[PDB]
Amino acid sequence: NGKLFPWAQIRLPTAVVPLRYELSLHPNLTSMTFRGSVTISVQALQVTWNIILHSTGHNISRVTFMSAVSSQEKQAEILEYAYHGQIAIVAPEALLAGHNYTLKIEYSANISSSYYGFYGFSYTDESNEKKYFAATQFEPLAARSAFPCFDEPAFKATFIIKIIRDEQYTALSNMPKKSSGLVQDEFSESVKMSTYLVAFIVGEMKNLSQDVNGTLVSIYAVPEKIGQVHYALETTVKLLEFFQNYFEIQYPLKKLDLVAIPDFEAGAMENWGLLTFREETLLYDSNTSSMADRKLVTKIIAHELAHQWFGNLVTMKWWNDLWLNEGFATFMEYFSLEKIFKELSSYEDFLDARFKTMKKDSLNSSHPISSSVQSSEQIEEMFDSLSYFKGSSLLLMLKTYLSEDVFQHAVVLYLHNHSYASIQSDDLWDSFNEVTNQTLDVKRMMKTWTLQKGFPLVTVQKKGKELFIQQERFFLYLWHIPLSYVTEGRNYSKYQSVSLLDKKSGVINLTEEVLWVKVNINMNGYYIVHYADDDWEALIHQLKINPYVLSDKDRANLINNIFELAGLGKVPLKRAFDLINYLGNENHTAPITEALFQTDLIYNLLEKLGYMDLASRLVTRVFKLLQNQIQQQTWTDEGTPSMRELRSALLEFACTHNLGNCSTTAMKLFDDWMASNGTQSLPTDVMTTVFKVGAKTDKGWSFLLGKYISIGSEAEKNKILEALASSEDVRKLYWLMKSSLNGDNFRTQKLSFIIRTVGRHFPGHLLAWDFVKENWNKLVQKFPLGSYTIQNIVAGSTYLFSTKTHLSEVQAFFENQSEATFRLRCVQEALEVIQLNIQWMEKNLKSLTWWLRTET
Ligand SMILES: *[C@@H]1O[C@H](CO)[C@@H](O[C@@H]2O[C@H](CO)[C@@H](O[C@@H]3O[C@H](CO)[C@@H](O)[C@H](O)[C@@H]3O)[C@H](O)[C@H]2NC(C)=O)[C@H](O)[C@H]1NC(C)=O
Ligand SMILES: N[C@H]1CCSSC[C@@H](C(=O)NCc2ccccc2CC(=O)O)NC(=O)C[C@H](Cc2ccc(O)cc2)NC1=O
Ligand SMILES: *[C@@H]1O[C@H](CO)[C@@H](O[C@@H]2O[C@H](CO)[C@@H](O)[C@H](O)[C@H]2NC(C)=O)[C@H](O)[C@H]1NC(C)=O
Ligand SMILES: *[C@@H]1O[C@H](CO)[C@@H](O[C@@H]2O[C@H](CO)[C@@H](O)[C@H](O)[C@H]2NC(C)=O)[C@H](O)[C@H]1NC(C)=O
Ligand SMILES: *[C@@H]1O[C@H](CO)[C@@H](O[C@@H]2O[C@H](CO)[C@@H](O)[C@H](O)[C@H]2NC(C)=O)[C@H](O)[C@H]1NC(C)=O
Ligand SMILES: *[C@@H]1O[C@H](CO)[C@@H](O)[C@H](O)[C@H]1NC(C)=O
Ligand SMILES: *[C@@H]1O[C@H](CO)[C@@H](O)[C@H](O)[C@H]1NC(C)=O
Ligand SMILES: *[C@@H]1O[C@H](CO)[C@@H](O)[C@H](O)[C@H]1NC(C)=O
Ligand SMILES: *[C@@H]1O[C@H](CO)[C@@H](O)[C@H](O)[C@H]1NC(C)=O
Ligand SMILES: *[C@@H]1O[C@H](CO)[C@@H](O)[C@H](O)[C@H]1NC(C)=O
Ligand SMILES: [Zn+2]
Repeated sequence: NGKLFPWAQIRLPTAVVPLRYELSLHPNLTSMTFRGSVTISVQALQVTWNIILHSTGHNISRVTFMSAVSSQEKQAEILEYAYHGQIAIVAPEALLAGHNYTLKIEYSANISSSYYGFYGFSYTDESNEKKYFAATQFEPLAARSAFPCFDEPAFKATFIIKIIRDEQYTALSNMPKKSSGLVQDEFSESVKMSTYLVAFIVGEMKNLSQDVNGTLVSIYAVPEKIGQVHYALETTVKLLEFFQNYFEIQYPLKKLDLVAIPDFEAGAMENWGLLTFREETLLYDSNTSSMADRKLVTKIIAHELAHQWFGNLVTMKWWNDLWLNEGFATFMEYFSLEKIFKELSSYEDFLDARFKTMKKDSLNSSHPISSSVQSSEQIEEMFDSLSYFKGSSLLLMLKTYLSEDVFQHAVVLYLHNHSYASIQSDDLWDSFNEVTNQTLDVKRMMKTWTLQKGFPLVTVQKKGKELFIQQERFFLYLWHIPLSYVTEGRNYSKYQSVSLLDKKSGVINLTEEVLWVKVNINMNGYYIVHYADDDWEALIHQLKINPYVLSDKDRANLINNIFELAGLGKVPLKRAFDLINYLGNENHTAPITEALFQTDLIYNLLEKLGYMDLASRLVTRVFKLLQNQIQQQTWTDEGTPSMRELRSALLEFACTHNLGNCSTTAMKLFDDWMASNGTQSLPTDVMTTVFKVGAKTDKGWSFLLGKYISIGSEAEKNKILEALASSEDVRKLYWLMKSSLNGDNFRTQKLSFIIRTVGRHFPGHLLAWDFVKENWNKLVQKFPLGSYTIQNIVAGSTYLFSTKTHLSEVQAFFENQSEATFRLRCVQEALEVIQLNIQWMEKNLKSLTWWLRTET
């Protein structure tokens, strides 16, 4: 390596611009190796002497420079940096502005063992013959490893993939196949699309498909589970007809292929014409799948289809605006559901996810949804709750403040104007303003939301017939808030209005002296509202009297807010618990769960700290509130989906802390199920709750383990797995984490699941953090530093620590690792989580024992 590399920055130079890529690769699954050839059509709009590409883990043999008048090809010199995963091609004779050239590079590499890029694995059949499968995960920066390219989403280009298969496999990609000793299939040329959407799969599969008003929707799967693809096609065809009507642009490809991958870490991918999925996520069987399992497969297919337009067709210029794709997809995912799939009551998950996202956003570790991103690790952490749900709340807020129809016009204009192009944060805002040329100037209103941390705190004071509103930052520079308040008059009549706050303080005029208010119409706004004690007390009385004047979304938003507010010390803890006394008149799921999550969170914290006494006192008092609702629950899979998951939460809550007869009944059902060798029908809703009880027995634990290896229902196994990991035998728990990590018997994709479940409860609480801590570099090899997977793990096992001593060790451990690792958001956020737990223990623990006492 004589001369040094010609580029000294992370981001690619803009002189070179690709037009067309030819990727012809030949892979041997036996040795986990392949040979690939990349032909790139490149136009240089700048006078340059050097060409730079992203490339890693590659054996390069020969490169060609060939755009001379009659020259066939010329040999060239390749240079590699490798710190930035970049390679430089010193082309002879400088490229001229506007002149097209063609670069072909020859290389060899290995199939990776990590869950990233081009990877392969071996899975076992029903007939028990080992088979191999190859898949693609290029998003976000894994294309570099696969083939040498301009690995940046703004460098859109056309792609033609030529792939070779070993026997008579299924070779699939973005475009349909037309190729006729081993066979070589060449897929057709595709739309100008980014490099990270390139996808190709190689394995033994079968196909179930239907025509959808011109296009062929194919849902592929491994021969074993091809019967379980019936539900996916039903929804996929229904959704595509729905999405094509609300975005008048129709699907641009001849074939839409959704595939169920045996392993695969991410829930699903959006690769144009090749939706890659998790087998647990795409497959479904009514007999063995729960209501939540039916809801999970519906939303992911809804979420994946939205990307076809948001991200595939029109995508972000750079990841610092990644919320411009996932934020839109998540919004469009739950919006689509609410119109064509209202039965599912999918608003609940969106609410809960926003409640959980708002807590992470409120921390000082949070960043703006449009935030400067430079390092590779900085890019990897962009796939967090904010991008999915703070970008999704931002979109939701606009739809409610503005009209529903206007949103369609802003959406449709946005897609056509920027089709097959890179967009920015500001590009999206003009589109709203373009269709609405009034005094709105959206880009100024949304500049506050997209350029700063957190959300506002709306403090509401009512004196007489005036509503006093002030906006404050949330912690333990000014936004434009769309306030929406629901008032009840003295004749108890419904009346609702909306106002916009662009100032720190405000006063809203009321028509008549009211009984109470609600300051956020449902959730709908990305902010937290605090009320005056009397106004807070007014809400509690109404709730104690009749809770149905409010919504379930409106009543569970009150619970999340009061506890969040109670946690940080703004308002005394008792008043938060004082509100949750209306549970007797409560039959809806969203208020019940958010109360249960708030109580379940508190109990887990105390249990860790040795306060066994206080913890059970808490779940007792809550059990007595919900004793009526809990006791009338039937183990029968009966009721409209929201009712079905309403059952599981209560059955889980009673059984997890050994309350009532839940354990008594579940033991009997499990014995019935076990003494039937798994043949006997056991209801989908109560399966996980029964499995948890069955796993307490060593025989039950061992019997279940035999089923997990034995059965093929992925949805039923993840229910069983939750039972094994909820076991209290630390020796059993440790083994589960070691198995997935190495991948024997347990697939590595569950490692985050097992580590998170192990760390929740007292046995294995220390075990989970230590296994993450002591196996950390093996974990960084499997999932990149900054990845959701590794950020999920850190947060999954560190949220229940509440001690300054514990805070000192997590902080010290990451110091021991590296400066790149210690500056990570996951380390910084999860350490701050522990901090707040110290304070919550400080401010409310002492008093909590006061309301939690038996007074003579
Ligand atoms: C279709 O797409 C084009 C390109 O995205 C849109 O053009 C954009 O229009 C906005 C209007 O606000 C321009 O923003 C302006 O920027 C200057 C300074 O940079 C500022 O002085 C103005 O007050 C305003 O902020 C924006 O520049 C322009 N795009 C580009 C690339 O310049 C167009 O509005 C879209 N909609 C249609 C044509 O209906
Ligand atoms: N951006 C692309 C992919 C880039 S990788 S994102 C990180 C990774 C991930 O782990 N998700 C959570 C998850 C989901 C299923 C099983 C396990 C786990 C992790 C756990 O067990 O905790 N996959 C995704 O999130 C898929 C999500 C699309 C999506 C679908 C359904 C939704 O309801 C929301 C969102 N992502 C995209 O389209
Ligand atoms: C990859 O290499 C393996 C061997 O290392 C090939 O597998 C066998 O190859 C021999 C000769 O090519 C055949 O006679 C066998 O029947 C093959 N059987 C099995 C089960 O693999 C394999 O064909 C090669 N594949 C590619 C795509 O190159
Ligand atoms: C019962 O409540 C309703 C809620 O709409 C009252 O209707 C309006 O009340 C406000 C406040 O007094 C007035 O400003 C409006 O003009 C009322 N609407 C009319 C008059 O059409 C309603 O008036 C209440 N019933 C009464 C006062 O008898
Ligand atoms: C209970 O079910 C298991 C499978 O979960 C049975 O074990 C397999 O049975 C098949 C036939 O169904 C045999 O061909 C295999 O040899 C068995 N596998 C193993 C690992 O032993 C089992 O026979 C069923 N009943 C009992 C009482 O064991
Ligand atoms: C994988 O391939 C790369 C590129 O050819 C090569 O450097 C390396 O020796 C192979 N694998 C590992 C883990 O070393
Ligand atoms: C790369 O190719 C060269 C030349 O064919 C060879 O000597 C070397 O072993 C190859 N590297 C790998 C990792 O296969
Ligand atoms: C390269 O081909 C494109 C095809 O779109 C054409 O626009 C361009 O004129 C060609 N290059 C030059 C320097 O003209
Ligand atoms: C699988 O693909 C073929 C390709 O022609 C198609 O005709 C067939 O209908 C598909 N199989 C089904 C729907 O079972
Ligand atoms: C079983 O549930 C009922 C429902 O009220 C409860 O009263 C009873 O105490 C439970 N059985 C126990 C605790 O043994
Ligand atoms: Zn997504």
